[PDB]
Amino acid sequence: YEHSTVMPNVVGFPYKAHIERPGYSPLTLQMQVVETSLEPTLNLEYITCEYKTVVPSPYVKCCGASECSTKEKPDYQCKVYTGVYPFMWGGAYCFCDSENTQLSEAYVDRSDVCRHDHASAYKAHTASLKAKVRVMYGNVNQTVDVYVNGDHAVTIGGTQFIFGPLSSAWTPFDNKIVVYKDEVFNQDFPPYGSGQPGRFGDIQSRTVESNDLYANTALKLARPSPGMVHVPYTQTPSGFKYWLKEKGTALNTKAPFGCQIKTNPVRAMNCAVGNIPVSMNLPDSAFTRIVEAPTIIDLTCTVATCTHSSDFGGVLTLTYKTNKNGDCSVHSHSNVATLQEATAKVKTAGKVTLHFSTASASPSFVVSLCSARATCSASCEPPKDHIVPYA
Amino acid sequence: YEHSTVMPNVVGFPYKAHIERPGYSPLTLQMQVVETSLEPTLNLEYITCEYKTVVPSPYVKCCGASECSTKEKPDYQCKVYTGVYPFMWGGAYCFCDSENTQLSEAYVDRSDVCRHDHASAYKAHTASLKAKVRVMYGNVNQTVDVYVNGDHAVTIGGTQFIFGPLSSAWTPFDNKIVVYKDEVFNQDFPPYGSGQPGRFGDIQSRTVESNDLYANTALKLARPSPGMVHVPYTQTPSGFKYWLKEKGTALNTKAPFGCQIKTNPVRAMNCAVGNIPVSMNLPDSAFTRIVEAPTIIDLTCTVATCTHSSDFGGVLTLTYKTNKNGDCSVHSHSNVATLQEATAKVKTAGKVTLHFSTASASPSFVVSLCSARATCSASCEPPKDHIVPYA
Amino acid sequence: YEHSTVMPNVVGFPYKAHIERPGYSPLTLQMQVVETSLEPTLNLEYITCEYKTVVPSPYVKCCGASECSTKEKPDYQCKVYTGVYPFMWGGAYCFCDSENTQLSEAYVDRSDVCRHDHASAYKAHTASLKAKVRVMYGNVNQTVDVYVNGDHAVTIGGTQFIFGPLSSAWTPFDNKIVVYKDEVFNQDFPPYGSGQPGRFGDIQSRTVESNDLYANTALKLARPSPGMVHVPYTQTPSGFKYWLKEKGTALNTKAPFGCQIKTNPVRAMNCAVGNIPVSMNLPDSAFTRIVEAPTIIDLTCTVATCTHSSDFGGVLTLTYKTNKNGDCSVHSHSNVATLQEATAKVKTAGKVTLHFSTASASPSFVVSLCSARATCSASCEPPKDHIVPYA
Ligand SMILES: *[C@@H]1O[C@H](CO[C@H]2O[C@@H](C)[C@@H](O)[C@@H](O)[C@@H]2O)[C@@H](O[C@@H]2O[C@H](CO)[C@@H](O[C@@H]3O[C@H](CO)[C@@H](O)[C@H](O[C@@H]4O[C@H](CO)[C@@H](O)[C@H](O)[C@@H]4O[C@@H]4O[C@H](CO)[C@@H](O)[C@H](O)[C@H]4NC(C)=O)[C@@H]3O)[C@H](O)[C@H]2NC(C)=O)[C@H](O)[C@H]1NC(C)=O
Ligand SMILES: *[C@@H]1O[C@H](CO)[C@@H](O[C@@H]2O[C@H](CO)[C@@H](O)[C@H](O)[C@H]2NC(C)=O)[C@H](O)[C@H]1NC(C)=O
Ligand SMILES: [Br-]
Ligand SMILES: [Br-]
Ligand SMILES: [Br-]
Ligand SMILES: [Ho]
Ligand SMILES: [Ho]
Ligand SMILES: [Ho]
Ligand SMILES: [Ho]
Repeated sequence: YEHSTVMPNVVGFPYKAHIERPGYSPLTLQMQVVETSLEPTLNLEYITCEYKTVVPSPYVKCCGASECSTKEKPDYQCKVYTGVYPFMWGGAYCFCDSENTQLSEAYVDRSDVCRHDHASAYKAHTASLKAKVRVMYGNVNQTVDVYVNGDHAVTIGGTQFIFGPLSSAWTPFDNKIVVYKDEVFNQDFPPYGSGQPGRFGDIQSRTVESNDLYANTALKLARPSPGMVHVPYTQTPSGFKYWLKEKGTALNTKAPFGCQIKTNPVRAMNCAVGNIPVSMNLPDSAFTRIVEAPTIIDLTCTVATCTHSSDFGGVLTLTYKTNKNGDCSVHSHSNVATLQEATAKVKTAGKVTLHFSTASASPSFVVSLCSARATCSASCEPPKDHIVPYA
Repeated sequence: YEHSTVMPNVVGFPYKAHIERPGYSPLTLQMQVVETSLEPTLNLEYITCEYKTVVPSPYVKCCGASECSTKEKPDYQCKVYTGVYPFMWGGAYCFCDSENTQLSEAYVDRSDVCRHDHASAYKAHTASLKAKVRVMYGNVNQTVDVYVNGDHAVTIGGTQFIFGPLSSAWTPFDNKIVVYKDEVFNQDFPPYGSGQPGRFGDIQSRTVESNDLYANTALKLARPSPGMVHVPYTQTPSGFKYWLKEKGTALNTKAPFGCQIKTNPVRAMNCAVGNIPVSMNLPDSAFTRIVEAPTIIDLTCTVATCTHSSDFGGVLTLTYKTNKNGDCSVHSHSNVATLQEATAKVKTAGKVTLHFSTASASPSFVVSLCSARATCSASCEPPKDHIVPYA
Repeated sequence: YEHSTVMPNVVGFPYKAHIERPGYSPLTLQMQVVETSLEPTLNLEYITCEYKTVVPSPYVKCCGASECSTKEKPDYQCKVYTGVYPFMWGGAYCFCDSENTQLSEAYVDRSDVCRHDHASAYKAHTASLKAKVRVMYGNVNQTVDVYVNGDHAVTIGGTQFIFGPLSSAWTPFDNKIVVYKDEVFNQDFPPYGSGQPGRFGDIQSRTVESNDLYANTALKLARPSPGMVHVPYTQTPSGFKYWLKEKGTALNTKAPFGCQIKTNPVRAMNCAVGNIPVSMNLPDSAFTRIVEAPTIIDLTCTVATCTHSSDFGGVLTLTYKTNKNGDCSVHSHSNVATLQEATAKVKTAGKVTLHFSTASASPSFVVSLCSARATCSASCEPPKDHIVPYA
C-alpha cells in the first residue's frame, strides 16, 4: 500500500490526518514544516570601500625640465608644470625658458579602514534548498530533511515515508547582490573594471588584501599656487560614502513571500513557496484529513501609513474576534495589492499587522484572514526623493 | 478517506474524473483552471523622458570680468569668454582699455511633456501568484482560489476539497523592467545617477513631480559668434527619443509559455507552468480518470516567415483534420526549436497558427498537435540591424 | 481506479514499485528519468570581437586650409592641423610665411577575423523544459516525454499513465548571457550602444555581417612628427582580447544542481530540481513501493584543494565501503557549504569526488552519502587577483 499526498511548504500551517487503520486505537498523524534554507552560491566579484588619495613628495626642478612617463598605479596621474612660482636657489640660475618645471603626481589606494568596513559584491545563484519537517506520528516525533535535489526515504513509527523533492526552489536573491554588514542588497553593481567616480564601486578590488586595485575617482592635477610648494588637485568624494546614504532599505525587510534574510552564511529562510509531497504504506481508506482552523469574524482593515511604488511601503492592521488562538493564512484578492507575509498568528487580543505593496496611490483591495474577508481603502504618498550626487 | 491528485496549471486543458461511488447516480467531477495572475512588486527606481534645455540671460559684459561659480542646477555648465567684437559699444558705457567679456551658461530640466509621456523603470520581483479554478462537481459549479503562498481548503458539494499550493511560480519578468505605455520591457536600464547622453536614461528623476532631476546630456558651451549676442552650445538629441526607435518589441508578445502580459496593475496572466494538487474524501476506488482528446490526423507544418536569433521570430502553421472541435496541446520534440504557446484550439476548419523560436538559420524540428506529429523545415534570416546612435 | 504518485526529477535515482494486483504473477514497475532539456529563448543582442583600426592616406594641404565635416563611420574622427604643415621635403610647399594645414582622420571596423572568432551576447529566458522518462512495466519498456507546459497521457502495458506537468523549471542561465565558443557565461554585458574602451563590448554590432557597427576605442588623433608624413594616434588595445584573459571560468563547470551545459542549441541538461507526478488505473492497494539503496559505512571526508568565495572552488573526496555497487544521493547538512552534484555513483572501489562551495575560509560541514554522514574540515584560500586593465 502506498498513499500519496502533499503538504504546503509554509512554516506553521500544519498537515493533520486522522489515520483510522482497522485494527484498533486510531493514529493521529501530523507533519509540518519548521524551517527552510535556501543558500545561493556567492561568487565574489569584488569589494569596494572608502578610498585614500596618495600624493608623494613633489619634484622641484629647474628649466632643465623633465617629463613624466606613466607607471601602474590606481587612477595614477602626473603632469609636468612649465613656469611655476618665483623663488630660487643661488640667484635664479635655471634660465632656459619655462623658469621652473614641476613634476606633480598622485594615485589611489583603498583607505586603511576597508579591512573592517567594506561592502561586497557577489554574483549569486541558487545552490540548494532544504527544509526541516517535524512529523508527529501517533506517539512518536521525528524530524526529517527534505530537498529539491532529490527525494528522501525514511522509516518512522514502523511506517515507511518518502518525502518527494520540493516542488520548486524560489529565491528572493537576484543574480547580482551586495553584502554590506548584516544587510543584503539586490544591486546591478557596476562590473569589475568599470567603476565610476562618486558612485558605488569608486574603487574596486577582488579582496581587501588583493593586489588588483582599480579606481576611477576622477583625480585631476591642478597647477601649483605661488607661495609654499604643494600638490593641488580635484577629486570626487568617496562614492562609497555616497552609496551609504543612497542605497535604500535592504532586502532583509523587503523579501517577498514572508521570506527571511540572514547574513553569516547568506541565505533565505522560511520562504513560503511550493509544496512537499509525501507517501506511506497505508490505503487511502485508512486516511482522513483533518482541517481545524480558527474561526474568525468581525474583520476590519485599517491602513496606517502607505508609500506609493516601493517594495511593501504600506502597513495594514486587522482588528477581529477569534474563537481559538491559532495561526491563519493571509491573502489579497485584488491584483492591485500584494501582501508580504503569507501567514499570521491569531491571538485572542485581536491585533494583526501586515505589510502590503501596491503601485497605485489610493488603492482599494480586499485582504483575508483565514476564511474572513475585509476591505482596505487608503491613500499613499509617492516614493522619497533620491539623493542627487555630485552635481 | 483522502484521495490525492494533481491537475495541470494550464488554462483550458481540463481534468475530468468519473467518480463512481457505490451508492447510486455516478458523479462526473471536472475542474479546470480559468485564469492565472502573477503580480510582481514593482519598486520604482526612476523615470525618464524628453529633456528640455535651458539657457538663462547672457551676462553681457564690457569693462569687467564677471567670473562664474557652480550653480546646483542639473548638469550646470558655465564658461566665460573674451570676444563678441562686432562692435556694439559706444564708449559712454564702456570706455575700457581692455577687451570684451561674456559669461554664458545653461542647465537642464525635463520637458513639459513628461507628465503625459514618460517611461518608468521599476525593479520587480514576484510578489504572489494565484489562480482561479472552476470545479464542476456533478450538478454544482464553484470557483476556488488557489495560491503558492499556502494551500486552501474548501467544501463543495458536501465533499471536502483542499487545493494544495501551486507547484511553482514562474515569472516572465526580469528583476529590472521598464513600463512605457501599455508596453512592458525587460531592460537592464542604467542605474539612477548613471545615465548617459543620447541613450535611455538621458535624464532621470524618481518621479515626474520629483525634485532630484539628474541629467547628463553632454551640454557643451560654445563661444559666441560676432553679431547678435546669444548662447551657442552643443548637446545630444534626447536619448529618450532615441530609445523610442531602438527598444525592440515588448514582452507583451515575446512572453514564453503562452504567458500574457497586462499593464494597469502589471502582471502576467495564464502563464502555463506547473501543477495544482488537490485532495478529497473519496477512495481511489470510486475515482477513475477520463481523458477524451480530439483525435487529429494528416498533420502538416508550413513555416511562413522566420527570423534568426530573436524571441519567437518564426511562425508555423499547421493544417489538419479533426474528428471533434476541441483544445489540444502543442509541443516541440527538438531542442533546436521552442514553441511560444503551449496549447491551441482545434477547430474543424483545419488551421492553427503557432509562434516558434530558434537560433539556427535553417532548422528542422518536429511540432506536435495532441498525439499527432509533423516535421517543419524552414530557412530564417538574421536579426534586423540595430539603430546606430549619435556617431 | 486512479493511484497518484510522484517521482524525483533526478537522472539516475529510480522509482521502483511492486504492483501486486490480485490475479496472479506480480508486476514490478520501475520508471526513472534519463535526460532533461531546458532550452532558453536566446535573443541575440549583439556580438563583439577584435577590432581593426583604419586610417586612410592623409591630406597634405597648404595655407589654403580646409575644414573636415563629419561622416558616418564607427568612432569616426578628423582634425584640421594648423601649422603642423610638416614643412619641407623637396620643391615648394606653402610659401605663406604663416601656416598651412593637415586633414588627419581615422575610424574603426571589426577585424577581418570576427567571422571565425567572436563572442555573442544573447538575452535568454527559459522557453521550455522537457524530460525523458523510461518506464519499465513488467516485461515492457517504453520512453515517455514529460513537460512543464502541460501534462501527457499515454497508455503502456494496457495500463493508462498520465505524467502530470513537471513541478518547476529551474534554469542555471541568467537573463543575460554570452556564448563564445563551446563556453557559456553569465555576464551583465554592457548594452548595445554602450560599450567602453578596453573592455568587453569594445565594438558592437548585431551580427558579423551586420551594418550597424558601433565602437568606442578611445581613438585619439596625435599631431604629426617632423620627417615622413604619417598618421599618429592613441587607442586602447582590443577590449575583446582583454576579456579573453579576464572572463573567469564558464558556466559549463559552475552550474549548480548537477546541471550540465551544452552549446550547439544552448541548453541545460539533467538539471536536478523538482518532481514528476504520475497516475495510473490501479488501487493504492495493489501498489507497494520498493526502496533498495546501497548500504555504505566507514565514511570519510578529505578536502584536497579549496578556494574561498568562488562558485564551487572546493573539492571533497569521500572514501568508504559499500555492500553493492549502485547510485547514491549526496547532500550537505550545513548551510555553510553547498554541493554541486546531487548524486554520485557508488563503486566498490571506494572513491567519490564532489565539488563543494562556501564563502567561509576554514569551514566545517557535514557531507552525506545516502544514509551515511561524515565531517569535512578544510582551510580555503581567497579568490585569485583580477587582471587590472589599461591603468
Ligand atoms: C511532539 O511535538 C509536540 C509539539 O511540538 C511543538 O514544539 C514547539 C516548541 C514548536 O516547535 C511547535 O511547532 C511544535 O509542534 C510536543 O508537544 C509539546 O509539548 C510541550 C510540553 O508539553 C509543549 O510546550 C510547552 O507549552 C506550554 C503551553 O501549554 C508552555 O507553558 C511551555 O513553556 C515552558 O517550556 C519549558 C521547556 O523549554 C519548561 O521548562 C518551562 O517550565 C515551561 O513549561 C511549563 O512549566 C510550567 C511551570 O512553570 C507548567 O505550569 C506548564 O504546564 C509547562 N508547560 C508545558 C506543557 O510544557 C512549553 O512551551 C507544546 O505546547 C506541545 N505541543 C503542542 C501544542 O501539542 C510533543 O511532546 C512531541 N512529542 C515528543 C515526546 O517528542
Ligand atoms: C457548470 O458549467 C457548465 C459549462 O461547462 C454549465 O453548463 C452550461 O449550461 C447552459 C444551460 O444549461 C448551456 O447553454 C451551456 O452550453 C452549458 N455548458 C456546458 C458545456 O455544459 C453549467 O450550468 C454549470 N453548472 C451550474 C452552475 O449549474
Ligand atoms: Br559584473
Ligand atoms: Br539599478
Ligand atoms: Br541589455
Ligand atoms: Ho554638484
Ligand atoms: Ho545590469
Ligand atoms: Ho553620428
Ligand atoms: Ho596601465
